[PDB]
Amino acid sequence: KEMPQPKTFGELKNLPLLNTDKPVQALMKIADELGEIFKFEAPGRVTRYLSSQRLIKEACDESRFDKNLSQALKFVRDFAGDGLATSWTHEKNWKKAHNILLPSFSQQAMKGYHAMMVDIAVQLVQKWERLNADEHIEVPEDMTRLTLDTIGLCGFNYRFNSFYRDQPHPFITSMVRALDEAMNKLQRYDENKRQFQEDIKVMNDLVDKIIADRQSDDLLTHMLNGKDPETGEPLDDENIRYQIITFLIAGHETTSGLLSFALYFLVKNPHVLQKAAEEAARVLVDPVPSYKQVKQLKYVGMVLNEALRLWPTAPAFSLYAKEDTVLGGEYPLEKGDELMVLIPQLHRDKTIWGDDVEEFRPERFENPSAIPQHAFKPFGNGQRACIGQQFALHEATLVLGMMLKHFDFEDHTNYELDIKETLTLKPEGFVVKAKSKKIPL
Amino acid sequence: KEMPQPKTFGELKNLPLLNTDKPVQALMKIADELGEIFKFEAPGRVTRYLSSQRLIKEACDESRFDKNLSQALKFVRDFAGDGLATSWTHEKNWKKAHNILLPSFSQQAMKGYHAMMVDIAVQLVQKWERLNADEHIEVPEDMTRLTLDTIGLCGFNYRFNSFYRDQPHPFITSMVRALDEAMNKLQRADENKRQFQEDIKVMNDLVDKIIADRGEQSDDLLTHMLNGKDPETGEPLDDENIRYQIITFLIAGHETTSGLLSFALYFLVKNPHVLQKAAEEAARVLVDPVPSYKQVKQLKYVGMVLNEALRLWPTAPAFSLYAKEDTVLGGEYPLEKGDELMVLIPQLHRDKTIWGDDVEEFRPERFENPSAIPQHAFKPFGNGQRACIGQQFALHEATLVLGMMLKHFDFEDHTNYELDIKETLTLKPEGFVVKAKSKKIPL
Ligand code: HEM
Ligand code: HEM
Repeated sequence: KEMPQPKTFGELKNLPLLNTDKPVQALMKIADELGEIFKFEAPGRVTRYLSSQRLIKEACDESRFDKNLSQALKFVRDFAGDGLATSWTHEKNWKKAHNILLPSFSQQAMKGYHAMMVDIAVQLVQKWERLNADEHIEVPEDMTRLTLDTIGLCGFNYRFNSFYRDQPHPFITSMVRALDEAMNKLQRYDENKRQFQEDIKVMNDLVDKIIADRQSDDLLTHMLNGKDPETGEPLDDENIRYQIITFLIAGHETTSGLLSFALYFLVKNPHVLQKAAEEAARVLVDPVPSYKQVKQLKYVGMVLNEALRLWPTAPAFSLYAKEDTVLGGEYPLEKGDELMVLIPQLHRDKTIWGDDVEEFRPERFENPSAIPQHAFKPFGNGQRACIGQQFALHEATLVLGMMLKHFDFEDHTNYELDIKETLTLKPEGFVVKAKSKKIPL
Repeated sequence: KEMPQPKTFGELKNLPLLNTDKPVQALMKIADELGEIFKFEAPGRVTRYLSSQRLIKEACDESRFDKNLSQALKFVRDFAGDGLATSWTHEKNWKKAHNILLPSFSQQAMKGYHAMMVDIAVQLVQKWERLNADEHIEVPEDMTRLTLDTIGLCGFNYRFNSFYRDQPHPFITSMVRALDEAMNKLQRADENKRQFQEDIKVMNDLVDKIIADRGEQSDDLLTHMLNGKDPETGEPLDDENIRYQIITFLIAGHETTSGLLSFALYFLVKNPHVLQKAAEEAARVLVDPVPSYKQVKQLKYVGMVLNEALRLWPTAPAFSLYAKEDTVLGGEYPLEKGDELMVLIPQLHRDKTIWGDDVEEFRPERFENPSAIPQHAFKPFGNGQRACIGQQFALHEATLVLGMMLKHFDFEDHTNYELDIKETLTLKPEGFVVKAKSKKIPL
């Protein structure tokens, strides 16, 4: 009944607890101390961080809870607008864009994106096989190059050409700076605000240009010509730009974190890497992986799911109670009461996964049916779950599969996991050396 | 390319090779001679026995191979029906029961079964401490008493009370004779069939009775079967499949597990250093009169002992696969769609390229770090979504029971028992007997 709350800071309540560069990990440590639920108060806001499958499975009841816009999401809404990720479920443009865009993210739609995913994946592999001796790989940097280019290419046939740059594409640099500003205001300026609007313009001008410029096999085509079966309406141009902005953000950084964490856990667990590398070798018998071969990379997918278990790169989502309801039979919630699902802690729930929750064990996902309901939520929940899950997973499986096929990897620095936090998670400074297996493409 | 084939018998092809009392061990010797793969032909059937991890890791690719119903399983299907073990993956009742029953077999659901496992384990321990001096233990017999009662109690809140009997429960004798007829039917070209139907009825009537008897809510498999709804179809199991699952879980829940404990204890008394190390772990971990669930999980070496026992003698010694599509096995054995494979698990577990030269030695330390074992090298519980749903059940039960056995008794191989592996559809060390000197630790 009496809900635990972490230390307060006078009138600031718990807000300064987020005044840290690693708020998710700070929240997880708080979850370690306080348990499955703790109240988090900030000036003018109360939320509850859920960390157990017991409570989160109720929070995932869409008849009782709907997606809430966290303060993080509300600030991403400043440039993602009513894009899919920053729109409320009851906003007409969410279900509209949902129905319009869901066929473009089906498992069957991955077949159309596969070639362009390979295009970028080949560029990644070519970059690494072209490295000189003793040179190392900046993993999250290269994973972001790949995921950004993959969503750019697969999403609206735009080549960010990140592998031709060291300084990222002006869109990416503005987007990150905006996202950073979006995060800074959570734990918080006319220079910041003008820069924010300028970064908004840099993002929007690119996007808005390409909409006017444009049949490719991409998300933009479906956005330009797709009609919502419900309303019969297509997305208007302002929402299409918001979706592109949404897909550029939501399409790259969580996926690059996944690949970065996956490779980190692989090089930290050589036996797991060996299983994954040997599967990659046995399955990817062609110079270019086919869609079906990527689907055949069962273990690589398990590696990715386990990476998503330990470090879900979109580490939280927010919910609000649609009506008065009792959470877990002991925590009464009033209509509109907010919940935060602390996904990394949920994925460390000892009652679901056993005691070895901190161990990287892909075999937890041999049989996905075995995972209890709502125990594994790296892609969110219900109709507001990640529309790009199959995209992210297909890309990450394809890329990780090719990486393991073509290179032996060395944790040459004995890298100490340092998880940099934006709105997503990434192992900062994670570097490896890759010894090419000299398998041509 | 050209697949080896063992000796043939004219029109019977290789079938008379299975007309033997130890067909698995016969197949292992054949695998010893012919290697990682051999074609096995019988009238109206061709299959291929795989024995190397190299080929079995491909056979375990669920995108290429799905569980096949071996002729044994096809005959067990006569009374296990479309229960989980004898149903095809594409049968609606498989995925239904799969999704419905997986929560009842989670490692977290083992916590709910633990007390009833202890209930039976304590009965086993008290039976042995109540033996008089110089009296011996019939090991597989008592392991079957325990595993049958544990699945009976944990599965459907039914007490077979096997420790109150010398002649096993009428269900078991009917079940064994059914399995006997099912196994004997492999070599079949009216009294046998009438007896077979009667044994089915003995099983069905009891099972159906408890289903009809069961509105008490127990913490068992039967509750999940009666109230569980498949999240996919939204459907519960109907009563005809629930009866098949109980029959399935009664068969699949005890004898393979009892064989494990029987083989485990066999290898322990045959390896006193392994026994002492496991016994010392039991003493260090089982500090309470009744083992807790967490203490069982801490019996790491006991768990390694069981895995090594499952390595040498996987008590469900084979499973069958069929090629979902045309595919090439090992880059040299082209398979047509529907082509059958048998995974000869004991031979797989003797793959020198995986385990080293000492594959016949009982060395639980092989399992110190399970991560080190390559994929599909150790398959005592089958493969993929068709793997043993009760693996964690069997292992928790066996670890708990073996842990308590090692805590409470010093064991003597007083006959210097010569391993004689009885073959039904499972493996057990027939006639394996020990003496237990009680350590006089109360419960
Ligand atoms: C490993 C990679 C990814 C992870 C971990 C991830 C995670 C998530 C999570 C947790 C949510 C729910 C957020 C919330 O409820 O507030 C979400 C939603 C979303 N994601 Fe992802 N995502 C990934 C990749 C992608 C990709 C590749 C795309 C696009 C191509 C994408 C687009 C979206 C969109 C549009 C939504 C909002 C869906 C809606 O509400 O209708 N994501 N994602
Ligand atoms: C050491 C003990 C055990 C061993 C070695 C073992 C082994 C196996 C193997 C190899 C399979 C796959 C057979 C095939 O693919 O044709 C299997 C399946 C199965 N086992 Fe076990 N098992 C054991 C204990 C148990 C227990 C304790 C239960 C129930 C509580 C159980 C219930 C089942 C079921 C229902 C299946 C079929 C699963 C499915 O196809 O969905 N087994 N077992």
